Formats: sequence, C-alpha cells, structure tokens
Amino acid sequence: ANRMILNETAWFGRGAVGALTDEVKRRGYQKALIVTDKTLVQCGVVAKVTDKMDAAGLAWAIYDGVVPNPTITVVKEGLGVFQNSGADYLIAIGGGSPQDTCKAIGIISNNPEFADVRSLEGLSPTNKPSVPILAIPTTAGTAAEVTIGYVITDEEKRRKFVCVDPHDIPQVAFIDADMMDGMPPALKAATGVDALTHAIEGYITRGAWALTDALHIKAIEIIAGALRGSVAGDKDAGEEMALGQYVAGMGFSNVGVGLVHGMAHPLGAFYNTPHGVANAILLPHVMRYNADFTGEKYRDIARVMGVKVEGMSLEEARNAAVEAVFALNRDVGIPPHLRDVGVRKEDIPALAQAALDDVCTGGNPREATLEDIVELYHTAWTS
Amino acid sequence: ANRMILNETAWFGRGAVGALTDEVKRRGYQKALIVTDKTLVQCGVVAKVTDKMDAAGLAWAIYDGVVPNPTITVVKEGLGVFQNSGADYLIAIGGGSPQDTCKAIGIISNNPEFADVRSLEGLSPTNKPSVPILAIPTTAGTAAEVTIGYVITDEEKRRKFVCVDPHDIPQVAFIDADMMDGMPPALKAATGVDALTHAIEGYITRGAWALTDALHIKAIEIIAGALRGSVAGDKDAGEEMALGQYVAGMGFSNVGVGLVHGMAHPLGAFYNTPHGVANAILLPHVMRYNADFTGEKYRDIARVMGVKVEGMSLEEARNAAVEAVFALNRDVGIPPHLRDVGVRKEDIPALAQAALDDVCTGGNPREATLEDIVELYHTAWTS
Ligand SMILES: Nc1ncnc2c1ncn2[C@@H]1O[C@H](COP(=O)(O)OP(=O)(O)OC[C@H]2O[C@@H](O)[C@H](O)[C@@H]2O)[C@@H](O)[C@H]1O
Ligand SMILES: Nc1ncnc2c1ncn2[C@@H]1O[C@H](COP(=O)(O)OP(=O)(O)OC[C@H]2O[C@@H](O)[C@H](O)[C@@H]2O)[C@@H](O)[C@H]1O
Ligand SMILES: COc1ccc(CC(N)=O)cc1OC
Ligand SMILES: COc1ccc(CC(N)=O)cc1OC
Ligand SMILES: [Fe+3]
Ligand SMILES: [Fe+3]
Repeated sequence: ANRMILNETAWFGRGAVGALTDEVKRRGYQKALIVTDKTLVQCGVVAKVTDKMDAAGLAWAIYDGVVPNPTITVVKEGLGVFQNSGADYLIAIGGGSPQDTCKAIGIISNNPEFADVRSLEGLSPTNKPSVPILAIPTTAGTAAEVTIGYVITDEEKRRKFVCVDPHDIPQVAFIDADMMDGMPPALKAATGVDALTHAIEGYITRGAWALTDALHIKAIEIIAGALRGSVAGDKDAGEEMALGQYVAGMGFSNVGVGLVHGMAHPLGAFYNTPHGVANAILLPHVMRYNADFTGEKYRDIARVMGVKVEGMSLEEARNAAVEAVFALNRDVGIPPHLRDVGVRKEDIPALAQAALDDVCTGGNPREATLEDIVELYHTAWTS
Repeated sequence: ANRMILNETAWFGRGAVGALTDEVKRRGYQKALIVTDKTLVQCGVVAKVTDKMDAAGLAWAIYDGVVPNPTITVVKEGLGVFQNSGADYLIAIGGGSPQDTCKAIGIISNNPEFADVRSLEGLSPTNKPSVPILAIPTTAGTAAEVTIGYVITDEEKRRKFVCVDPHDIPQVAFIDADMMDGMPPALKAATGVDALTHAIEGYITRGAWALTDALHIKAIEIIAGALRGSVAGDKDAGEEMALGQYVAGMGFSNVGVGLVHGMAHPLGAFYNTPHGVANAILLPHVMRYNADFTGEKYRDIARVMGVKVEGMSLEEARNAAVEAVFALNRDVGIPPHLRDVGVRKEDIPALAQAALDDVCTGGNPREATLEDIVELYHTAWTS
C-alpha cells in the first residue's frame, strides 16, 4: 500500500504569487516570517512578494541569513528570529536552501525537542505538524515546495543529512516563472538537471509504482524538452521548467531517488558544491552503473528525451538514454568531470563511505557496495 | 494562473484501509460519523472498516440513510445524526452518493448559514473548512475522495446542483480495490465510464492546461486498458480502475468537464438514472458535437484507447476516438440510446433548459445553445 503526500493547494503559471494575499486572508494568518537569502532581497525578487503583502496590509518580518547548503547554525539563527517576530506562519522564498531552512524552523517551532536539528535525520518522529508554510520557489529546482524532505548540513560531522516528515509539507505552493527568470544560466542549468535527476532516479527507485512512474516520465519529458530553451532565456521554456521540476517532486518525495543524490550530498558537505552540478556530473555514470537493474525503464527515458528507439535492443536503448543525458549536460554548460569543480582524489574513499551511509542510497535499484561507489567517483573524477 | 486542490495525504492499493486507524491516531480525532448507504452495511463492506476501528478502539456512529442521487432531505437527516453523535470527524464509505452527502454535512456543520443546502450551488462562499473527512470509495469511480465538487438533488425544483468548494477537500483518501470488488458488473461499467467521461471532458475542457492534460490522458489510458477486464471480474483490473478513476479526479476537479455532465444531471433529477449510464450514453454524441473544438486531443484519446492513428487525418482520428467509445460502451453492456433507460421525448425541452443552466456546461469547449442541446438529446434518444 503506497502513500502520497502532496500540497493541498498549489498555484501555477506567471503571476501565481498574485494569489498569496488571498490564500493568507482565507486561512486567517496574522504575521509571516519570510525565510530567504541576501541575493533574492537585492535582486528585488522578495520585493515582488512584500509589495503585494503591503498592498493587502499583511504583516511580515524577514530572515535572509540562509546560505547555499544550509547549516545547523543557519536553522538555529532563523528559529531565533521566528520566535522574536511573533509570526504565526512562514513564507519560503528561494531554492532548496531557504525552503529546507524554512521546513526545519517550522518543525522545531512546534516540536521543540528537535532544537539540536541533527535528531530530525531519517523518518523524523515529530508529534505536531509544522508551523504553516507558504512555499515560493525561485529555482527550477528541488521541488522543496511539494516534497516531505529537507537537507541540512552538519558542519561538525562534515555531512549533509536528509529529514523525511509528512508534518513539513507546505499548505500552499506558488510556482511562478516570474520569480525564476533572474536565475543566471549556470543556475538554470544546475537546478534544471537536479530536476531531471529527481525524475530519472524516482522513475527507477526500488519503491516506484504506477502513479509515480506516470509523474516522473512526464517530468523527464517536460525537462528534456525545455531546459536548453530556458538556459538561453526563453520565457515559455522557463514556465515549462517551473512545472516539470514540480511534477518530479510529486513522485520522488513519495518513493525516493538513488545513488546520484547519495553521492552528491558528500560533495556539497566537503566542498559546498552546488547540488545540481554534483548531481549532473554523477547522473550519467550512476545511470550506466544502474542500467542492468531498471527493466524497460531506460527505453521510456530515451524515447521522451527525443531518441528514436523503434527497433533498438534493451542494452542499445539503455546506452542511448545515458548518451541523451551527457549531451544535455554538454549543451547547458555543466563541467563534465568532478575534478573540474575542485573534488580531490585523496577524499574519494571518505566520500564513498558518506555516500553508502546516505538515506537516498537505499532507494538505488542496484545494491551499491563501497568498492563500486569508489570506482564511480573515480570514473566521474577523471580529465 | 491555475490552482490545483489535491488530498494532502492519500493511500493506494489493496489493504489501503489498513492505514485509517493510524491516520486517525496521528490527528487526535475522537469519534467518527460514518456516512454510507444500507447496501454497503449488509454487504459487509462497512464492517471491513468498523472491525479495524473496533480493534484500534476508535469510537464511531453510522448514518446509512444515503440513496442514489442524494437529496436535500438526505443531507438534512445526516446533518441531524452528525449533531446527535457528538462526532468531531467524518468517514465517507461508498460511491459518489455517500461521499457527496458527507461533504454537504461537513461544510454546513462548520458553515451553518448554508442549512438550506441549495445555497451551496456554484463556488460556495464558505468561510470555514469542512469537518475533517476521511474518504474511502467503493466505486471506480466518481473520484469524490479527491474532487472539490459534490452534487445534491433538489426534490422541489427537480434538478441536481453542483457545489464547488476547496473547503470540502478530504484530509485523507483511501483507494482500496478490496472495497470495490463487490460492485455488480453493471455498476463497474456505469462508474467505469463515469471515470472515462471525467477524463475525456477534463482533457478538452476550456480551462485545460499542461498538468491536467498529462493527468487526464494517463487516466483515459488506465481506464480504456482495464474496464473490460474489471467488468469480467479480474482483480488486477479492479486495482487499475481504482487508480485511473482517482487520477481523472486530480484533473477535472481543478479545470472542469463539459456538456455530457451538463446533460446527465437533469436525467438523474427527472428519472433517478445512474449518473454513469446517463454519461456513457451521451459521451460519444457530445464528443461528435465537440469534435471541431478539441485541437489534436481526439488523436491522443484514440491512440491510448488502442486505435492505430499513425497515418490518419485529424477528422478520421476524431471519428476513430468517438467510435472507440461506442465500442467500449457496447462491450460493457451500456445501451446506445437514452430511450433505453426511460428518458421521454416529451421532457427533452425541459431537460435541455436544465442542461444549459448546469455549472458543468460552462466548461464545454464548443459554446452550447438550447437549440443544439435539444438536438443532441434527440440524437441520443433513438435511431
Ligand atoms: N531567482 C534567482 N535569481 C538569482 N539568484 C538566485 C535565484 N534563486 C536562487 N538564487 C541563488 O542561487 C544560489 C543557490 O541557491 P540554493 O537555494 O542553494 O539553490 P538550489 O539549487 O535550489 O538548492 C539546493 C539545495 O536544495 C537541497 O535539496 C540540496 O541538498 C541543497 O541544499 C544562491 O546564491 C541563491 O541566492
Ligand atoms: N462496492 C459496492 N458493491 C455493491 N454495491 C455498491 C458498491 N458501492 C456502491 N454500491 C451501490 O451502488 C449504487 C449506486 O451508488 P452511488 O453512490 O450512487 O454510485 P456512484 O456512481 O459512485 O455515485 C453517483 C453519484 O455521485 C455523483 O458523482 C453523481 O452525480 C451521483 O449523485 C447504490 O445502491 C450503492 O449502494
Ligand atoms: C529520500 O528522498 C529525498 C531525497 C532528497 C530530498 C531533497 C531534494 N529535493 O533533493 C528529498 C527527498 O524526499 C524525502
Ligand atoms: C465543475 O466541476 C465538477 C462537476 C461535477 C463534479 C461531480 C462529478 N464527479 O461529476 C465535480 C466537479 O468538480 C468541481
Ligand atoms: Fe536534488
Ligand atoms: Fe461524474
């Protein structure tokens, strides 16, 4: 028997944030804490929301202390600001980093036992729902607005840990490509292939079933078709990417992912590597590694990614789907090897250990050994 | 900007009702009123739930006063039983009739200004969320467990009225084919083609967009592929039907349907016709009427319904999709003509008026006139 956690309410398309003032008035909320980062404030992205809230007469304080790969320190700082703001709800504005930080604050606020943060790892045994969250992504992205997962960095144990908890699901998501247009091309490409990694990994994960298969294959189709266009700055392509990344979240949240995310998390913890860039470099190599344990699913991936698989053997089709991902990586300007983003050969043993102990690795369709992950890192490292 | 209302939590597959006791304990609810009908009690379908609740020690009273095409009288009776039960939440067990009745009780309970019931018609301006509903369907399917819509019969004005309200969305849906297996073949076929009508109408509705298109086309594929098998009594086909009917609900709830539902509602009000039988007889005739206003969408329908469209013109493909639905109706034992279920030529003028004033008619891709609907009824009436 399979469980689906989704957003009760979500708005999609350009101008979707225009619905926020109305959703807040419907629920009777009094004051927001906006969780965001400094970049989004001084790009005027936060202003696009706070201007509408001022016009609607809705009170808000702001915490913009979030950094890429949010730390336990960041979570504690924000939790402190939330308590002193007298706010009764949360508005996450940004990529995975502010949205994951927002979820941590929301959970600990109503489950104060978890103030240390690192005790949220795995299936968080929280008694109480999160402080209500309204989620507004600015990356096409991590689907943080719809997933029941969030990833915090333990600076002292030098690892990223996943917390999975139905209590952290946002009440409303606003998926507005107007909020995402300010992404630099490199960021559109990184977060774009993070979305594709969620969809491919989710499609082949051990817990996969009919409904998540249907969602993931549609998300791969939307992302493969739109990402080149979005990175180039096309407006309609940006709107497609915004939807594609969300539809991936509806799936992988509820069944899981695999060794790509398992091997990407240690890279973030060790080097502060952008999550999408780590994922994008590993994805094709892990896809090749997983090929023989995926049944017919690489034929479907290859097809919706624009490959003619009419009269291909299964191994030829599996190779074609891997090659489709290498090509898309090349076109959107992602460095092809881990060496290129500052990963060090010396660390691979330690990284392979952390990858094997990651929550995401358990979902991988092929049972990965330390020997295998060490070899994968080395394959992804070279040149 | 498009809004999606979905279930925050849902369980799918045989044994899914096994998750109900746990969901109730998580939320801290004290006593249920089970809304159902007499048939489901004395078929032991309700027992499959209440036995698990007794084992978990969870209190419940029962209202089984629901009849096909539930009336304002039924709603008032149930609202009375709810008030005298001291219950704090609702469990809907049955098809569209109990589930729609449950939503009416839940809404009026917390929005008591709507005690007349008929003032819920259209976009219900309710201030308060429904009394929490846990939804367990026993038909395949009206998708009442996931839609924000419900249909009540006004005995005094002899018309069915649709109420659309995000506040009525159930907290949890349990989609268990074990609960649906006792459906007689005729009921599997009726509710089966009601699910197909939701998917086809939803696919071509005026408000249709990318995400609902993706959901509806997958639901048509699941239903076309499984309905003959389910009517024959196949267990796995019943499980597919259970998912297919739900996936249709995820779409049509959020964008609407068309003139099939518009023309089916008056038939229920006048003759107490089973909703699915009325829908199934009208669907192919309304599909023909709509054909020129649907873009490429009948090519997609035809394809996922098992028709080879590789080298077909658009008009030939549109004709093939209409013929696919006539054939599926023939195979599951739905008669071709409205005369066959007791519709009277004398009433067509009155029925055409009621159809034009139905909420669902506004979604129809071709703007329907009274003259047109009169002609459609006559076309659907006899050969
Ligand atoms: N619209 C935007 N315009 C400009 N800069 C932006 C925009 N959105 C985000 N940025 C900037 O991009 C950088 C990356 O932001 P993140 O929130 O880290 O982006 P994302 O890739 O969505 O998040 C990754 C995070 O999600 C988790 O799942 C994962 O483990 C990782 O911690 C930051 O400097 C942020 O301010
Ligand atoms: N598993 C089952 N086994 C046997 N009989 C069943 C089962 N489930 C339902 N029934 C019986 O089928 C008959 C029809 O039940 P409904 O609830 O009316 O069926 P459904 O088609 O799901 O609902 C139609 C209603 O919903 C609205 O969408 C529509 O406008 C109409 O009011 C009733 O006698 C009911 O007891
Ligand atoms: C285990 O599944 C997950 C793995 C990673 C994340 C964070 C992310 N968006 O990449 C969320 C998850 O869902 C619970
Ligand atoms: C207007 O849309 C609807 C019309 C009819 C129903 C009930 C049904 N299942 O036929 C639900 C709806 O969604 C809000
Ligand atoms: Fe990710
Ligand atoms: Fe219906």
